[PDB]
Amino acid sequence: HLKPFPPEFLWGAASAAYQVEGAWNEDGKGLSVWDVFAKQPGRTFKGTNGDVAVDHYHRYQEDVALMAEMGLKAYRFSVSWSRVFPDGNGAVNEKGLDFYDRLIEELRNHGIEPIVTLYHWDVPQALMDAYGAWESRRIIDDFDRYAVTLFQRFGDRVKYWVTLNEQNIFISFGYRLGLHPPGVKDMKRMYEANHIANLANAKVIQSFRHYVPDGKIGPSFAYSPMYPYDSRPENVLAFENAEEFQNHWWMDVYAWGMYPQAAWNYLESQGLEPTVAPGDWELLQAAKPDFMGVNYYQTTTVEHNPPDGVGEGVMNTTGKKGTSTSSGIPGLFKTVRNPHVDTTNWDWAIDPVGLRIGLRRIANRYQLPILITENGLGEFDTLEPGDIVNDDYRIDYLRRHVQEIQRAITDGVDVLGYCAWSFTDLLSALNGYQKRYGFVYVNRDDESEKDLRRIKKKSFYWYQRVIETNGAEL
Amino acid sequence: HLKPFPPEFLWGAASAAYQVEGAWNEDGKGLSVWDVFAKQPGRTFKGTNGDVAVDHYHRYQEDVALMAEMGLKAYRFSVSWSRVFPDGNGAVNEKGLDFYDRLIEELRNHGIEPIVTLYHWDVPQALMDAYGAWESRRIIDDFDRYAVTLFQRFGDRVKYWVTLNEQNIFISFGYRLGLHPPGVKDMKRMYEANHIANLANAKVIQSFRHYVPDGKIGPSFAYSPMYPYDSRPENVLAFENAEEFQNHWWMDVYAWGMYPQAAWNYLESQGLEPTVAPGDWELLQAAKPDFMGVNYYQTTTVEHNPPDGVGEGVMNTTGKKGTSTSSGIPGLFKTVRNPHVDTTNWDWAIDPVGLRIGLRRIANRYQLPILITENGLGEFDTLEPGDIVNDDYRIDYLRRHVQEIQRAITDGVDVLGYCAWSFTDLLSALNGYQKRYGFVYVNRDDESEKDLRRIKKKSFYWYQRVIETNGAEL
Ligand SMILES: O=P(O)(O)OC[C@H]1O[C@@H](O[C@H]2[C@H](O)[C@@H](O)[C@H](O)O[C@@H]2CO)[C@H](O)[C@@H](O)[C@@H]1O
Ligand SMILES: O=P(O)(O)OC[C@H]1O[C@@H](O[C@H]2[C@H](O)[C@@H](O)[C@H](O)O[C@@H]2CO)[C@H](O)[C@@H](O)[C@@H]1O
Repeated sequence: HLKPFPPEFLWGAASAAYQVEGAWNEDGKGLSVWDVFAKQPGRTFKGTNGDVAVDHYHRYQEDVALMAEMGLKAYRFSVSWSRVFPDGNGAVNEKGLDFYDRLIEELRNHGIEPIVTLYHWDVPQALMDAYGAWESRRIIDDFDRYAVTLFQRFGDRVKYWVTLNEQNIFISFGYRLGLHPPGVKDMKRMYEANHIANLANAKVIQSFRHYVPDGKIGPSFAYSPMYPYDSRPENVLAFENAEEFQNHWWMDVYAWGMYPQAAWNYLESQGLEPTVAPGDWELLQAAKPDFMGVNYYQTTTVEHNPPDGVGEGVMNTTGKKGTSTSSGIPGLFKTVRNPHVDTTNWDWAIDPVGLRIGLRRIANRYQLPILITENGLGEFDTLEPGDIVNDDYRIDYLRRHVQEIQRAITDGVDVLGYCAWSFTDLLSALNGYQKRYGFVYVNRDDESEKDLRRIKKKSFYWYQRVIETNGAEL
Repeated sequence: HLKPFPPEFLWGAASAAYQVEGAWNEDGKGLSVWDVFAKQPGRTFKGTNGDVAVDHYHRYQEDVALMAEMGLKAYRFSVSWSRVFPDGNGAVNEKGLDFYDRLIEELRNHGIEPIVTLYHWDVPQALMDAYGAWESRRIIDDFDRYAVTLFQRFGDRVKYWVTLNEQNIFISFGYRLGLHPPGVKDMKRMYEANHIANLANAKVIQSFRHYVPDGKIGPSFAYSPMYPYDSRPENVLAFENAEEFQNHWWMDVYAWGMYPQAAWNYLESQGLEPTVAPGDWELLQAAKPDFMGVNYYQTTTVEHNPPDGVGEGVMNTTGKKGTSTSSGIPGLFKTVRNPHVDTTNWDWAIDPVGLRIGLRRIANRYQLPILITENGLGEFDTLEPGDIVNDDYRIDYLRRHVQEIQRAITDGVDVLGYCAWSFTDLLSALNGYQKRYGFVYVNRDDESEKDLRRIKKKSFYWYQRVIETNGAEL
């Protein structure tokens, strides 16, 4: 017997400010690092950027009406820091807060629970110029001031808050792979910026307990659970290292306020461990979250990697299947194709059982409730005559993942909700507009901006029925 | 660059009372459950039992002299409860305490650290008769009385203490497989007795903090780290279940005082979860150990097991290689031979890297120091003319495991010591005398006690050199 989804289950969908809003220079908004980064040639797919995105800043009423038609119980969005503090610090921009006030009111007036995400990668460029943004401890108080501003203005109406969305992605991509701003390839700087982000996460959670005492808050982690390739002891050891280096390194800090020791010792041997100040451990250990946010898309299978072995591999940002290659850390592990699952056209593994596994691992290690803040299928969609988008492939992916959530709940995992990525089509930061995730098709591609009109996909009606039956009919 | 073994690393060897002592009915000793069980027809290999064993009770001076010749830093032995309390909970048998006093004095006069193990499976039969031994809460205070008796008598001379040795074995074999006393095959009773054993462990650790404030104490867990067979999601999920049900089920309670939730829910769903009394969780959570004791011999590889699938399999107690078959829990997991490691003639996997993995897992999950309380190769030995025993196979096994301990220490695992099983040959409870583990061969077999003479094997001199070089020459 499978348990039902709890009556309070938050059936959601999600977006991110830079990928959805547009209005990049309106109403006093400052430049974010992504405004500046995406305009540099070669940084994004076909030069696509968020100047207009899908224009949700001007069309939020239409989009929320579509959410209400679908019956969404929750909508997770991120607030653009540079709309609220165009400088990062300094004077608050009332016009920026007013947009999110109007958005939250539109959501509440349609019975949709807002889930406010504080940070999705868009620190104001002014803070990068002033002091290197996440590489300086000055960002802890500046981020805290920004968060407290939002807590005071919206805490009366927003129960659920996410602090840093995918810190492991914006840190690793920004400082190890050089694919996100600041475009750095320096592991020492990566772990320093990462430690400061950990302190910022902890500081704002502490502030949240003061300003929103009955709210619920947590970071959201981009979780690819690791698998060993097989039972060869060296491959299981590679899995132990991969899970600790890629996943425990973040979630142990979020849950326990401690870095895992083997990873710490390895980094220390390379001279890469972060600088620790007196009080750091105390602050990190005291900032217990109400839930672990989880962005899940795929598992990763790993195998042994000799000391002279694989480092950085090829990443698929074109949609040409089979173009990704193995990446790893010499001496510890490297990725390998999992022969037992299929992949998307961007070589992302399709592994719904892996979501049950990841939920089980988090509950087993940390005993935390989980809010699934992102999950979805990025794929090409075709607009057929009659405003028909037959995205059965997206329905299939979503169905199987939701089925596995129900099994994890039956296993005893406390899952608060499920936010599909994404509500409407939106900009993929590095993959352009053709890698679509929405329930709602948006009419543009990478060449032609067209009119951005909204068209309900077949998956829209499928998820409408999911919510209508509280997940009993998948 | 491997880090050295720490200077005071406890190079040890180990035994257990019923398996080594003999003198089963001397000097006032009462019956243990193993005295009675092993004399039931069909319960042990060739009807072997511990009436005489290798007669360490009378020959302990000779054996300790051999330990001193080897240069052992530590000797781990177990105290026979039925020598100290012949009826389990009445008046103390001073002759019983006096034997362990003489033993401890002999060890300390030769510079060997005693490591006292309170319980290696030999609860007095009188407590089984009176109330069913571990199945009754009465055993908590009776075990506590016995433990405090030893703490008061020996706490001045014994720093390192082990509480329950392989609770997961004596409980699961006693109550699920029916292969140990009391011969029960009932999962509900198994988890009830297990819960009471957990409370007994917690109670005596609490007592230890009062009576031996400067000592170190921990339980010892029979740890077979689980591997998934491959990266098929269903097999990784089976590994998640196997690791939780077989390993976290015990070690989470020892380290955190809490059972893992997914396993608890499954047992609850079958009406198998233990009865919990007011105060149980507070006691279990309060009894933090100084170390996790680890008895390691092999890893276990698992795969998906359907609801109609494999239950109990064939267990090899004969030394005829290849006679074991898969065991598991229908719906959760089943074992499968690991094609990437060799096995002994008793079908135990030889996986030294698995020891590094297991040590890494305990440090990663619990941040506890580890005392390796047992590790060894059980194999046939041949006595060659001139009293020579060339057990290069045992040297190879021990060398490779000690090498992996050093890698684990380099990774940052705090390993306090390493006790090889066993110092002399001794009785295997279910496999007789031919499944030998000793550094010291004992001249007897399953048919005759012969003269019980002690003969140093080649591995004796190998380990002597290991100790002399503090593990720098393996
Ligand atoms: O738009 P994408 O690249 O297809 O990503 C989908 C959403 O997932 C998050 O980012 C990805 C990241 O880009 C990957 O490189 C990494 O491997 O995993 C995370 C998935 O957690 C972002 O939350 C979002 O902006 C993406 O749209
Ligand atoms: O004498 P054995 O059966 O060869 O075992 C040697 C030592 O290992 C522990 O028992 C085994 C147990 O008998 C196995 O059936 C089980 O699978 O695992 C443990 C291994 O930890 C005994 O507790 C140990 O003290 C034996 O003397």
